[PDB]
Amino acid sequence: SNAMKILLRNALITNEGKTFPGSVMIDGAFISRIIEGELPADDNLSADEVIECSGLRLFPGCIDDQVHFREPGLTHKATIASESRAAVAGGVTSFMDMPNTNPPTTMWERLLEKRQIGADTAWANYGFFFGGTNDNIDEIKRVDKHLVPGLKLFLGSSTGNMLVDNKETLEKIFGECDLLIATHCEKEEIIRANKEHYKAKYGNDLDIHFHPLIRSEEACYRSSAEAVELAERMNARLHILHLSTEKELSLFRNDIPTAQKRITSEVCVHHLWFSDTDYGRLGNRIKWNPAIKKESDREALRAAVRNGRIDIIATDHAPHLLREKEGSCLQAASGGPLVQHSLLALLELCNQGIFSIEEIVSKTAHIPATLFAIEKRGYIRPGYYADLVLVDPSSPHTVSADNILSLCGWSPFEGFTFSHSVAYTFVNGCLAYAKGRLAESRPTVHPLFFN
Ligand SMILES: C[As](C)(=O)[O-]
Ligand SMILES: C[As](C)(=O)[O-]
Ligand SMILES: [Cl-]
Ligand SMILES: [Zn+2]
Ligand SMILES: [Zn+2]
Repeated sequence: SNAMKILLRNALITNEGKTFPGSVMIDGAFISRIIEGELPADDNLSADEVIECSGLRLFPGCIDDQVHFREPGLTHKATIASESRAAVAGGVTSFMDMPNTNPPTTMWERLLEKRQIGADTAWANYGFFFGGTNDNIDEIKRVDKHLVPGLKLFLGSSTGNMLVDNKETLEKIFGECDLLIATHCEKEEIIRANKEHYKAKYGNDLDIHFHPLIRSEEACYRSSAEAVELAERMNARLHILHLSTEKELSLFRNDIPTAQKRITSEVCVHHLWFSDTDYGRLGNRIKWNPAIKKESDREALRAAVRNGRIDIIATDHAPHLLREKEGSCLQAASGGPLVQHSLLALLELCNQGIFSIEEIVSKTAHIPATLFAIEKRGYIRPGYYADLVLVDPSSPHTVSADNILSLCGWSPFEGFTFSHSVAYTFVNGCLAYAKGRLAESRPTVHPLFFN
C-alpha cells in the first residue's frame, strides 16, 4: 500500500473534456488534490515524494471492459498475473475478465474463486463478468450485482455449453434477470451458410481473406438487431460488445447521453486500427471474432466514437500461443493480445487527428466507469483512487520480442514504432510501472465495486 503524499508535478492533465497544465497530489491510495497551472520552481506542496512530469501527459488509468486472461484452465496462453502486468505497462489500471475460462464463470463459486485469484495475483484492479448458459438461470438470479459488472452472453462464436442459442432461455434471461447484459453478437446460422458457400466454391484451405466473408457483416448485424429487439421488448439493459461494422451503428443512438441509454455499445482498438487491407501483411495475427472488416467500417466506427453512437473503447485482449494461431481461417484461433499497446495506438490516432485526447480519455476511463457504475475510479477527482497513467508524447516505443510482456510472447503491433510511450502507471497510488520496467513489488489492488 502507498502511505506517502506523492506529487505528480507539472504534467499536462486531461480530464473531463479539458486538457490543462497541472499537478496532482496523491495521498495514500487516493487523489487528494488537483492543482491547476505550473508550480513555481521551489514549490512541492510539502510532498513526501515528487515525480517531475514536465513534458508528460497525465490521464486516469484506462478501464478495460473486456479481457480474457485465460485463468483458470487455459494458463499455457496467459494468466491473470502475466496479463495484468502487461495491462499496467499499457496504462490500463482496471480490467473486466470474461467468463469463457475452464471452468467457465457460470456459478457463484467460480466468481468468488476468480476474485481470490485477483486478490492474490493481479497487478491491476479486477472484475469478472458472470456467464449465462442455456441452463444456469437460477445462478444468474443469485448474483450479487455489486460484485460483477454484469452478465456476459455469447450469442455466437462460442460452442455448445457457452453458446446461448435457446430462444426460451434468451427471452427468460432478458425478461427476468435484473442486470446489465453484455453480448457477443454473431449469427451462427448465417456464418454456416457462408462457410458452405465458400468451402464448396473454393475448397478446404481457405486463408485469412475468407474470414470477414464467412463471419460476415450480415451475421453481425442480424444477431445485434435481434438482441436489440429483445432488449426493447423487455426494457432490458443491453451492452453490445466489439462492434465491427458500419451497418450495426444504425441500431444505436447518439441523441442522449450514455448514462440514459438502455442499449449501449463498445468498440475495441483493433477494429479502430486495422482493416482487411492489413490481412495480406499480418495474416492470422489479426484474426479476431468479430472479423476485422472494410476500411469503410473502420472509418464509420472512428466517426461513431467521435459522435457518441459508440459508448466506450476496450481491447478484447485475448492471448493464444502462436502454435494456436497457425493454419486456415477454419483452423487458426481468433484473438490476440493488445493491452500493452492499445493506449499507444489510440494516442497515435490522436496525432493524426482521428480522435482528440479528450475523447480517448472519456472513452477509455470516464465512460466505462459511468456505464458500469464503478465506484471511485475513472476520473481525476479528489477522493477517487489514484489509478493514473503518465505518457511521454516525445519518446517513441518500438514493439519487439524483447519488450512484449504478454505470456504468449507476440503482438499484432510487432515491429511498429509508436510516437508515445508509457512513462509511469499508478494503481491505487502505488507505482506499478516506470520507465519500461514493472515495479519490484505488486501494487495494492482491489475488486472493482459496482453501484
Ligand atoms: C522551472 As522547474 C525547477 O519547476 O522545472
Ligand atoms: C472470446 As469469443 C468465444 O466471444 O470470440
Ligand atoms: Cl499487444
Ligand atoms: Zn466476443
Ligand atoms: Zn471478448
